[PDB]
Amino acid sequence: SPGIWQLDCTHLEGKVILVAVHVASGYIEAEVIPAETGQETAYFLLKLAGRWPVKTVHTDNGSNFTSTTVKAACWWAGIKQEDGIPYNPQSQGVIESMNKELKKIIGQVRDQAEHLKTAVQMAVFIHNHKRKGYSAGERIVDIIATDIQT
Amino acid sequence: SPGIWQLDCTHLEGKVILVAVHVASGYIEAEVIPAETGQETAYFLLKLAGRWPVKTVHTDNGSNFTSTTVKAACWWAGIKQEDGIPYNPQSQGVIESMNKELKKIIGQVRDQAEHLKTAVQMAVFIHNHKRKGYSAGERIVDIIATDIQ
Ligand SMILES: NCCCCC(=O)N[C@H]1Cc2ccccc2[C@H]1Cc1ccc2c(c1C(=O)O)OC[C@H](CCC(=O)O)O2
Ligand SMILES: NCCCCC(=O)N[C@H]1Cc2ccccc2[C@H]1Cc1ccc2c(c1C(=O)O)OC[C@H](CCC(=O)O)O2
Repeated sequence: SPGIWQLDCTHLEGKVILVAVHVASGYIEAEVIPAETGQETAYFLLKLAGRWPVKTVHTDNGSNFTSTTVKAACWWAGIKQEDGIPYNPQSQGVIESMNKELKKIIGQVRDQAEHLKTAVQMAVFIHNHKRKGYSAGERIVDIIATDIQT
Repeated sequence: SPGIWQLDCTHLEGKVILVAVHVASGYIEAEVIPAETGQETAYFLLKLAGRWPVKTVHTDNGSNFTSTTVKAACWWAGIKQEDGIPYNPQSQGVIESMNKELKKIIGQVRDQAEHLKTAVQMAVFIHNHKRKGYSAGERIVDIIATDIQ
């Protein structure tokens, strides 16, 4: 569970926002890309795994699950690539709510940035720092630190 | 000390590699950019601060220290922007050694990637996972977790 991440792809302003969610904490990293390709997803996962101890990734769709480039990145970075089938049905809704929340924050900051990518990173910041009382950023660190002492 | 980061800019293949080092752990994040501008540096810091609790950044040079865009990003993200003057002189050498190490790793992986940016991220991965025995990734998490409690 400390190593489990979920991929999530959402759309805004004719562009694609690719999100990785650390399932146990709600912590996220995100990027804007022109379109969701295997190459973009692979590069995104490589970055993520160099930054956090990513053991398992629930991929966001079948094309990324199948993609030989995504598979090569997962092999390179030591990531187990799994499907993202919500056998647990509350998973869909949690992701849906996060996309709506992220888009709301993006709208609240949108005017402060000339480019969408900046607004997205501002939203990542606000999301990870928001105290719910611990923040997502605090929860991911504690979960992984606990796991290292083990 | 858990919140202190250092910016570092190095060059390879006619491009610029921008690095942020978490001083207490040796943990890094890095990106390739065409050139080091205030705008690039500002965006890089915004990303970094959304991901880790960045309290203080020792900027890598006077142009980024002065840059109004870098200052605006630091204000936005709640970062104290300081100079990066190595009043402690072993700081220069530690950064110098890391740049040489990173470039060595980049060379060892260079053939596995079509683009420099990929090789740089592979080097970030290898650097942060390397056991020296804890890894830099393990050290940053422990330092920050200790601080939260
Ligand atoms: N006429 C002067 C207006 C000054 C406006 C001004 O300083 N805003 C601050 C507010 C603010 C708040 C947080 C972070 C950055 C910023 C700055 C905005 C900014 C900076 C770098 C960027 C940006 C943009 C953007 O505006 O989105 O876009 C992506 C780009 C990608 C990397 C590259 O390509 O370099 O880096
Ligand atoms: N002819 C078939 C050859 C297939 C080669 C092949 O699968 N290599 C793996 C090995 C490997 C190992 C780790 C991570 C990725 C990869 C892949 C390489 C790769 C993927 C995405 C990229 C890449 C490159 C690159 O090669 O550097 O470059 C940056 C780009 C940036 C985001 C964008 O622009 O989309 O994303």
